[PDB]
Amino acid sequence: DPGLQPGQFSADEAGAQLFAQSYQSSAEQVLFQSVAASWAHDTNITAENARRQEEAALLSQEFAEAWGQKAKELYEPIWQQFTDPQLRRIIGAVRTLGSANLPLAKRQQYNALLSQMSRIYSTAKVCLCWSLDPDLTNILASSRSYAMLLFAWEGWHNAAGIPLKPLYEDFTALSNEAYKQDGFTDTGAYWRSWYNSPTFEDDLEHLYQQLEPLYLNLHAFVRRALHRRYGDRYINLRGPIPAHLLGDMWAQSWENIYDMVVPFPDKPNLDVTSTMLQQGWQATHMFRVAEEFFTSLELSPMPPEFWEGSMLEKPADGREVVCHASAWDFYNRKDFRIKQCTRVTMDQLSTVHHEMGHIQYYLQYKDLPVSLRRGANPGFHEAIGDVLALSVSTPEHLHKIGLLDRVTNDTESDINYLLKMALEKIAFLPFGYLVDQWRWGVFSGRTPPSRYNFDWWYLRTKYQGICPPVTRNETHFDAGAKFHVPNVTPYIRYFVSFVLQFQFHEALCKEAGYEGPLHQCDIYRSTKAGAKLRKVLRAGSSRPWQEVLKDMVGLDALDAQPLLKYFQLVTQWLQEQNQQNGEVLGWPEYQWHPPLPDNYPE
Amino acid sequence: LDPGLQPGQFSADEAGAQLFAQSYQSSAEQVLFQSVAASWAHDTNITAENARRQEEAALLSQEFAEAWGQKAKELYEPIWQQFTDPQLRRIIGAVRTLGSANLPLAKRQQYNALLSQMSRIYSTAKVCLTCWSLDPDLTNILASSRSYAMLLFAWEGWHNAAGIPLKPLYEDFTALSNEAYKQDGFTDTGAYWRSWYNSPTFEDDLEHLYQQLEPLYLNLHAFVRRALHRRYGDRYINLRGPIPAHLLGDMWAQSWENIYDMVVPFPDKPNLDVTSTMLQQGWQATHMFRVAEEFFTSLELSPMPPEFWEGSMLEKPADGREVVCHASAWDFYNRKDFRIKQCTRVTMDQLSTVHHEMGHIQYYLQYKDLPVSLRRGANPGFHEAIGDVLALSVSTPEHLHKIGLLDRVTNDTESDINYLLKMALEKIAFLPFGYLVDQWRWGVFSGRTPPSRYNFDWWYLRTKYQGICPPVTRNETHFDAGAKFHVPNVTPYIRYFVSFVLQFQFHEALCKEAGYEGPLHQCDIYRSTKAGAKLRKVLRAGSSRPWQEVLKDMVGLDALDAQPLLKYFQLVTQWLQEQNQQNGEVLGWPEYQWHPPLPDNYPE
Ligand SMILES: *[C@@H]1O[C@H](CO[C@@H]2O[C@@H](C)[C@@H](O)[C@@H](O)[C@@H]2O)[C@@H](O[C@@H]2O[C@H](CO)[C@@H](O[C@@H]3O[C@H](CO)[C@@H](O)[C@H](O)[C@@H]3O)[C@H](O)[C@H]2NC(C)=O)[C@H](O)[C@H]1NC(C)=O
Ligand SMILES: C[C@H](N[C@H](C(=O)O)[C@@H]1CCCN1C(=O)[C@@H](N)CCC(=O)O)C(=O)N1CCC[C@H]1C(=O)O
Ligand SMILES: C[C@H](N[C@H](C(=O)O)[C@@H]1CCCN1C(=O)[C@@H](N)CCC(=O)O)C(=O)N1CCC[C@H]1C(=O)O
Ligand SMILES: *[C@@H]1O[C@H](CO)[C@@H](O[C@@H]2O[C@H](CO)[C@@H](O)[C@H](O)[C@H]2NC(C)=O)[C@H](O)[C@H]1NC(C)=O
Ligand SMILES: *[C@@H]1O[C@H](CO[C@@H]2O[C@@H](C)[C@@H](O)[C@@H](O)[C@@H]2O)[C@@H](O)[C@H](O)[C@H]1NC(C)=O
Ligand SMILES: *[C@@H]1O[C@H](CO)[C@@H](O)[C@H](O)[C@H]1NC(C)=O
Ligand SMILES: *[C@@H]1O[C@H](CO)[C@@H](O)[C@H](O)[C@H]1NC(C)=O
Ligand SMILES: [Cl-]
Ligand SMILES: [Cl-]
Ligand SMILES: [Zn+2]
Ligand SMILES: [Zn+2]
Repeated sequence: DPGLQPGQFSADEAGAQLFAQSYQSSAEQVLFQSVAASWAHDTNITAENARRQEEAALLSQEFAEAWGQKAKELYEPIWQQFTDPQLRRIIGAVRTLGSANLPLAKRQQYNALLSQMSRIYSTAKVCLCWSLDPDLTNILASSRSYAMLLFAWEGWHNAAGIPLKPLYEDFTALSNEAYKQDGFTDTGAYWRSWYNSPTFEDDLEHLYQQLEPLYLNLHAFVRRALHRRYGDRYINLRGPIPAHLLGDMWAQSWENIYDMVVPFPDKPNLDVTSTMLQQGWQATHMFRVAEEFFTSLELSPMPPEFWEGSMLEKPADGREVVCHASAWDFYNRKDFRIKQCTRVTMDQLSTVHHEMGHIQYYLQYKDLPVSLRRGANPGFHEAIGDVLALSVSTPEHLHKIGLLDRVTNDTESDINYLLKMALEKIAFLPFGYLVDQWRWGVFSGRTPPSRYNFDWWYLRTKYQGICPPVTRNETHFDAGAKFHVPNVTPYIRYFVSFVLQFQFHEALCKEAGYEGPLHQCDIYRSTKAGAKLRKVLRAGSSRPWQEVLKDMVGLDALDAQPLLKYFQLVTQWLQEQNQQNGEVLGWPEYQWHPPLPDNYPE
Repeated sequence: LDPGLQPGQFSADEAGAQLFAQSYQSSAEQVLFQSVAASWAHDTNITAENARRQEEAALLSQEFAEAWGQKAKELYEPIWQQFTDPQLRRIIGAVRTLGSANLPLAKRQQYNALLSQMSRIYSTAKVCLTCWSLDPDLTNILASSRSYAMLLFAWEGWHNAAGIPLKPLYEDFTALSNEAYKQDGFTDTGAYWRSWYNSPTFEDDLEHLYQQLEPLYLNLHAFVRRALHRRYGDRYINLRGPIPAHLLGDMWAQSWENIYDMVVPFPDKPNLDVTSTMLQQGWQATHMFRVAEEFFTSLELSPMPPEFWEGSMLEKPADGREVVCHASAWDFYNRKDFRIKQCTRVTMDQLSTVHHEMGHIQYYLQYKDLPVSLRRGANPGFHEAIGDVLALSVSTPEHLHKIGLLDRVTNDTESDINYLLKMALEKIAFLPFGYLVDQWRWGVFSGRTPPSRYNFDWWYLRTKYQGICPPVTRNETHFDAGAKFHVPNVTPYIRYFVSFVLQFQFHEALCKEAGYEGPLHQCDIYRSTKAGAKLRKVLRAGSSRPWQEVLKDMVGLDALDAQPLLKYFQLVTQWLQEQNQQNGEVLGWPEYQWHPPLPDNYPE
C-alpha cells in the first residue's frame, strides 16, 4: 500500500522526529492486521487460517523492509548521536529488519515453518486419545502411579518432539540468516540485545549462583519425599529425580506434588483447589476476581471488548485450539484479549493473574507510539501479574475471598506456606535459566542437530537434577515438546521475572505502608502501591529498564536479595531438615536412570 | 635467598632493564638448575626424601621469582611495554609474572606439597589382583589384549586407582593456582595458559580448525566402530552409539595405532607395523635413540652431547626403584646437561615417542645460548611439533625400508591407503582428545565446572568430541580426568592439538625446501641439509620473536592452517567416506546415552 510506504524526510534530528511519528502511524494498521490473523488461527487451527496468517506475515515484512531501508538511507550516518534518547531507542529499533532481511522465497518458507511447528505442537495427541491440555496436564498433576505418569510423559515427548525436529533445524538456519544482516552474530544475540546490558550473561550467572543453594535444598527435600512414595527402585537418593514425577510435564514447577511433601501435614490445606470446585467457581469467576484485584489498586478494569472477544474456556465444538494461555494486544488501543483453556484450580487462578498482568500493561501504554508498546524489558511484562498473584496466594487474602478458613499465624503455617511457594517459584528457576541456554547454543552453532537432545539433557541434568525416565537418543527432540520452542517465544524473560517479581513485591509492600514479614504482605486495596505500579506500566519501553527499575525499587539492577528475604525462613528450615535425614545435596550419581516398570507398557 | 642470588639496583629505564636482565640471567640459571636437578632426582627415584628436597628447591625458586619479580615491578611497571628492544620486553614480561610466587609462604608450601603428592599418586598407582603398573603392564594390556574383560579390568582398575585419590588434591590445587594467577591480573589460571599464544581470537581460531577436521574424525570413527563390531559383537558395540573407551588400544583412547591389525583395509600388502620386526631383529632402547639421533645429524642438526648419553634414563630401572615412567625431555638450564627420561619399550610407537622427545632436546640444544627467559618454543605447540615432523618422514614405508625395518617396497593405491589409515589412527584419532582436555580444564579454572561436576563434564566432553563412553558406570566419586598424566602433573594440553595441526604445515614446508616433488605423504626429508637449515632457523629463535612471524618465515603463512593436514590425508579421507557410505554407516553416535553391559561374572 502507497499510504503505508514511507515519506520523504531530511537527515537530522528534527527530520527524524517527524519520521518516527510517520512510522508509528502506519505500523499501527500493519501490526493490527498481523495480530488479527494469528488470533483467527490460534482459536481455530486450519489450513485456511494458516494461509491468512502467512499473508499477514508477508505484509509485515514488506512494511519493515520499506521503513528500515528508509531509516538506513536517512539516519544510518547520524542516529547514535541524537541528544534525545527516546528517539535513539525508536530509530535503532526501526533499522533492525529481522526476517525482513530475507529474500522473498525464504521469507515465505520461514512464515510456513512457524505455522507447521505451531500446528504439530498444539494438535499432538497420546493414544492407546489424550491431548496435552487438559488430559495429560491433569494426569501429570494428580496421578501417583509411576507407570501412568511414565506413559503420559513418554507419549507426549514422543508425539510432539519427534516430528518437530526436521522443521526446527530449517527454522534455525533461516532465522540466523535473517538476523546476521542486522549485524548480529546470530538470533540469540538479537534476543539478548533486548536487555541492553553488556554483562547480561555474566549477570544472570551471578544471579543463578546465589539462588542455586535454595534449589539444591528444595530438590533434596522433595527427592526424599518421592523416595518415601516410590521406593529405592525408582528414586536414587544420590541421583537425578525421574523427570515425570514432579507434577508437571516439564518438571518446571512442582506445586502439584505439595500434598506429598507438605512439612506439617494436618494443618489447613493451603491448596484451595478442592474448595474452588466445592463452591462452583468457573472460568468467568476467576477472571472477575483477578480484575477486581486490579481495580482495587485503581488500575483499569478490563474493557467490554475484552469480555466480548476473549476465549476463556476450551471450545466444546470439536475445534483445535492453541491451549497454551496467552494475552493479545491488537495495536488498536481498543482490542485486548486472553485465550486460555481455563481449568478450575489454584494454579490456573495464578495463570489468570499472570495473563491479566499482560493485559493491564497493554491498557496502560495503549496511547504510545507502537514501538514503545512493549515492556521496559520482556521480563517486566512477565512479572506484572505474578506480583499481584503473590498477594493473592497469601493465606490471609485467600481467607478474604472465602477460599480458606483463617489460619493461625504460627511458625508451622509459615513454613507450610513458604514451602508451597518454593515448589512454584524456586523449583522453576533452573528451568527458567536453562531453556535459553539450550537455544542460545543452537542459534550459535555450538549445538548442531546431531546434539540437540544430548545438550538438552546435559542442561536438564546440570541445572534441574532430573533425568529422562526412558532412554532417549537423537531421534527424540525433547526441547520441541515445550510450547515456547516450536512457538519461537524466548524464555530467559521468565527467569528474569521470577527474580524481578520479588523486587517489585518488596517495593510495592513498602509503598503500601505494610510492615510485617515480606511473605505475608497483601497489597490489595493499596492505591499507593497501585500508583507506583501504574508509573511502570505507562512508561512502556520509552525509557531504559534500568532507570524504570531504579525509580520503582531504588536499585538499577536485577537482584536476588528480595527473593532470598521472602523465602529466608523456609530456606533456613529446609537446610536443617536435609542434614537430619543426612541428605546428599546434588546428584553425584549423574549417570543414573530409573529402570522401566514391569512389562511396560501393558 | 642467597645474597649473590638477590637483585641489586638498576635505573628506572630501558638501559637499567638490560643490565637487570643480564644480572637475572646469571642467577636464574643457577636457580633453574637446582630446581630441575631436584625434580630429576625425584622423578627417577621417587622417595619421601627426594620429594622433600624437590619441595625445598621449588620454594627457593619462588623466593627468587618473587624478589626479581617485585623488583621488575618496582622499576619498570609501566615503561616495560614501551621498550624499544622486543626481546627485552619479552624477558621483562616473563620476569614480572610471579605465578605461585604471589602466594604467601604457607600457601606456597601447600601448593608445592600438592604438586608433589599429585605427582606421586599418579606415578605410583597400581592395579591389584601382585600388582600391575601403568607402564609397562597396563599399557601392554590396552595395546594387545583383545579380551573385552581383561581390557575392562585394566581400564577400570587404572581410572579408579589414579583418579579417585587425586580428586580432593586437585580441588585444592585449582583454588591456589587461581589465587596465584589472579594477582598477576589473569581472570583464572586457564587465561594465563592461553596468553602464551598471544592471540585474542585463540579459542575461536581453534574452534574453526576443529570444524574442518571433525568430518575426517567422524568417518575414521565409524569405520573403526564397524571393525570392532565384527570382532566384539552386537552386545558390546553399538553401530549407532559411542565406542567403549577401553577398546581403542590406549588407556585414554587417544590414539588408535594399536588396533591397526584389526582395521587394516588391505592385509595382503606389506605389514606397516614393524614392531614384530624390531623384536625379531633384537632392537633395544639404545638402538632406538641412536637411530633417532642419526636422523637429526643427517639434517646437519646437532648430535646428542656426551652428557645426554651419560645422564639419561632410557629404560625402566630393574634395580627395584619407583620412577615416573611418562616420557619427558629435560633442560637443566646450564647449557650443558640435557636428558631424556623414558621407560622405553621396543615398539614402533615408542620409536615415534623417542623422536618426539629428541625433538625437545634438539630445540634446547639450538637455543641454549639465548637468555634463560627466551629458552622456550615460539609457542608451546612448536616445541611439541619438532620431533613429530621428523617422525612423519621416519614412518614412511620407503624410510623404514632404508633402516632395515621393511623388506618389501610397494607403491600402489592399496599400500597407500594402508599407510594413510595407519597414520590417521595415530594423528586424526588424537585430534578430539587433544582439543577436549583443556576445554575441560579451562572450565574447571574458570569455575564453570565445580568439583560436583568434574566427572560429569569430563564425560560430556569425551562423548561430544571423541564419541566414546565409559565401559562401567561412573559417578562423581570418580575423577577420570585425573587418570591422565598431564592433569595431576599440571602440564597444559592444548599445545598437542596445536602441534598435530602445525606438524603438517612444517612437513609440507620442509618437503618443499628438500626439493621433494611427489605426494606429501611419501616425502622423507632424511639427509636433506636444506630442510635441516630451515628447521634450524626455527629452533634457534626460541621465544625471542612472535610465533606468527617465525611461522610465516618458515611456511609462508602467519597462522595455524588445517590445509596441509587435509592435503596429506586426502586419499584416505575420500576412501573412508566412500567405504562408510557403501556400508550404510551412521556417522556420529546418535544413541548418545548408550553404554555397554558388564561381562557375565566380571571380574571373577
Ligand atoms: C609412487 O608413485 C607416485 C605416482 O607416480 C606417477 O603415477 C603412477 C601411476 C605412474 O604412472 C608413475 O610412473 C608416475 O610417476 C609417484 O608420484 C609422482 O612422482 C613424480 C616424480 O617425482 C611426480 O612428478 C613430478 O611432478 C612435478 C609437478 O608436480 C614436476 O615438476 C616434476 O618434474 C615431476 O614430473 C608426480 O607428480 C607424482 N604424482 C603424484 C600423484 O603426485 C611417487 O613419487 C612414487 N612414490 C615413491 C615413494 O616412489
Ligand atoms: C502461560 C504463559 N503463556 C505465555 C505468557 O503469558 O508468557 C504466552 C505464550 C508465549 C507468549 N505468551 C503471551 O501472553 C505474550 N503476549 C506475552 C508477551 C507480550 O505480551 O509482549 C507461560 O508460558 N508461562 C507462565 C510463567 C511460566 C511460563 C511457562 O508456562 O512456561
Ligand atoms: C610423551 C609426551 N610426554 C611429554 C612431552 O614430551 O610432551 C612430557 C611430559 C609432559 C611435558 N613433557 C616434556 O617432556 C616437557 N619437558 C616438554 C616441553 C618443554 O620442555 O618445553 C606426551 O605426553 N605426549 C606426546 C604427544 C601426546 C602427549 C601424550 O602422550 O598425551
Ligand atoms: C504474624 O506474626 C508476626 C510475628 O512474628 C508478625 O510480625 C510482626 O508484625 C508487627 C506488626 O506489623 C511488626 O511491628 C513486627 O516487626 C513483625 N515482626 C517480625 C519479627 O516479623 C506478623 O505481622 C503477624 N501478622 C499476621 C498476618 O497475623
Ligand atoms: C532411538 O530410540 C528409538 C525408540 O526406542 C526406544 O529407545 C531405544 C534406544 C531402546 O533402548 C528402547 O528404550 C526403545 O526401543 C529407537 O526406535 C531408535 O532405533 C533409536 N535409535 C535411533 C538412531 O533413532
Ligand atoms: C634414591 O634416593 C635415595 C634418597 O632418597 C638415595 O639414598 C638412593 O641412593 C637413590 N638411589 C639411586 C640409585 O639413585
Ligand atoms: C559411585 O560408585 C561407587 C562404586 O561403583 C560406589 O561405591 C559409590 O557409592 C558411588 N559414589 C557415590 C558418591 O555415590
Ligand atoms: Cl526475552
Ligand atoms: Cl599450551
Ligand atoms: Zn506471560
Ligand atoms: Zn612433548
